[PDB]
Amino acid sequence: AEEFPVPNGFESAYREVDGVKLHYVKGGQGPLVMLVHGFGQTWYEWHQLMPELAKRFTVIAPDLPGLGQSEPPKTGYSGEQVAVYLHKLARQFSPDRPFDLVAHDIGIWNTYPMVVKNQADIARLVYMQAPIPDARIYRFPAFTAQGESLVWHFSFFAADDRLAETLIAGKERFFLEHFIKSHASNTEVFSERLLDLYARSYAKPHSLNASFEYYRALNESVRQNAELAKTRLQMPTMTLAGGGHGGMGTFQLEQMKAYAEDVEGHVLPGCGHWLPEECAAPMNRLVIDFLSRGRHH
Amino acid sequence: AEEFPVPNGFESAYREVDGVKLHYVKGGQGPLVMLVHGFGQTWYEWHQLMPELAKRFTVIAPDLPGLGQSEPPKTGYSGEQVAVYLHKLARQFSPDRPFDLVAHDIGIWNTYPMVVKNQADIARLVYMQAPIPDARIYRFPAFTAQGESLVWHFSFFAADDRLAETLIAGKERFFLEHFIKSHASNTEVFSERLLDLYARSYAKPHSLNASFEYYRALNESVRQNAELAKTRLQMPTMTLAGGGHGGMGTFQLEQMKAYAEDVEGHVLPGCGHWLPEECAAPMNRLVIDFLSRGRHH
Ligand SMILES: *[C@H](CCCCC)[C@H](O)C/C=C\C/C=C\C/C=C/CCCC(=O)O
Ligand SMILES: *[C@H](CCCCC)[C@H](O)C/C=C\C/C=C\C/C=C\CCCC(=O)O
Repeated sequence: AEEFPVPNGFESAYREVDGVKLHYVKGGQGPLVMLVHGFGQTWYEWHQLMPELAKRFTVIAPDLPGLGQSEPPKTGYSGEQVAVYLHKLARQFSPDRPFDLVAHDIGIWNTYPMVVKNQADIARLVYMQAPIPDARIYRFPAFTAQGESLVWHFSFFAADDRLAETLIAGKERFFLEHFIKSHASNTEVFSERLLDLYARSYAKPHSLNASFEYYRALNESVRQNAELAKTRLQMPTMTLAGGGHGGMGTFQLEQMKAYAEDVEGHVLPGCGHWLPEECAAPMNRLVIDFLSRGRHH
Repeated sequence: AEEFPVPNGFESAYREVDGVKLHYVKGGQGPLVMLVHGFGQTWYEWHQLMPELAKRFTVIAPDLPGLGQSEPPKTGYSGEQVAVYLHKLARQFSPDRPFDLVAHDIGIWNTYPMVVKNQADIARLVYMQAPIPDARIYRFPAFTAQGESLVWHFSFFAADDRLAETLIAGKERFFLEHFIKSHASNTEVFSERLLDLYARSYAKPHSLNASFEYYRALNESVRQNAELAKTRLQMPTMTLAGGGHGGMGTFQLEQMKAYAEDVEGHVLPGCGHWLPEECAAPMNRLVIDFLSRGRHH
């Protein structure tokens, strides 16, 4: 039973990686692009980009461990542990050439360590809508003159006593609509059906727990990245960020300038956090153009 | 019916103030001291301090509007609105002499405007464990490298669509144990029996909602205080803050110096947010000594 509709010409499949059965959706022909989703979502957030990219690339969109239909990690939820699974998954399909990487929200957290540690394996990189875990996150204000901030969920999700699982269980659909819309500029892209699908997915008890275990490991990821960041990223990089409500604005490119030698960035006016859905057409175009001056079918 | 045991020699009573029935506990003889509790608790947090103060003062400990056994406010939950109720209640019992004030957590928010607008009515002032609402609160971090953000609850409680009531209803006792203990250094004083008492009270639907409405009005209170703070406090003031997990440390005194000409502050080591319970002996001593520098019975 697929949690989300698979687009035509794609297959929903599973691979075992280090004892963890990972789910992904794959299609297309050419060099590999891996698309890594973020919190609240699954591979499905890429379902509009995937058929376009599949015209020139092999496209794979895994579910993060514990989310969607992927088994939880057996090592842990820090960025360095999770990135092992995603790197080895990508290499099962592109063992002989570098692959491209596109990540959104905690997809960044779960890929940056494998990018920095295996730079020869990464052809081009696209990061959108999340800080790389480092000391900058310790500055983000808890509360704003307009009300709730964009980052208080860090502490809510990281709290112990299974605080988030316990308060959200039985209200998963309600809470998902709230945080989607509280980080959105364009809420009308989110149908009741789409919200139902996302909510059913992360409401699985192991997926609800997995969602927050990424945040309970966030400080460990920050400490890990403090060492990894001694090595600057050398591949061509693009950042994308929303310019509207929920968007990260200039922070995305400005942070990446400290990590990457070769980086260009865009801020999308009128768009919030959920770029693949709120601003599908211009985000698809920027990603496709950026990846298509590298190499492709 | 009493939500909490009234100490020997005190009366539990009610008084209508501008159409709102406020509950209070009162005892002793001499000049008046009003003790104003904060979020998650009621008049009862003062129940160990009250018999000692009552040897020298008339002591009144009201329930904040909507909390404990007091009716919700009819005007609103901003600091300036709620302070009217508390000032009028005090002045019912001390119409012709200044009175003393002790306030904890959001009891500060709900008293600071009537202090600065009626400085001749306040003989001495003791504030503990809360910022006065102003622009400084917009810089407190959402997420910390160590420990936990003390202030992320600001956005949780202020989030719209009744987010906090919807998630917490039916789980009030679990949530109260979590946020009390996470803001505590000496957690062992919060026995299940004591947590049961506090949770039964704020689980009343109108009390659970009232609790969060104080935070939904926080931005308004900040705007109110920007004008009010053009006049510094002139009466003798003392600040207390915990030095341990959950405590505000030096911030309490350092902010108060911007508001008061005559202020001394204490940081209590090994004590978190809940000073009357975690550190009863040194806190009671500090308060009694400070208020007994003035006229007492
Ligand atoms: C995923 C967010 C999911 C939203 C639902 C809970 C990650 O947990 C967070 C990624 C992005 C969140 C948005 C804001 C990041 C904060 C940066 C603000 C920078 C300010 C600036 O422009 O300088
Ligand atoms: C009552 C909170 C206690 C109940 C827990 C849910 C008020 O809402 C908050 C009062 C006291 C603690 C919060 C603020 C800390 C004040 C200054 C922060 C100094 C340093 C920093 O953390 O930024």
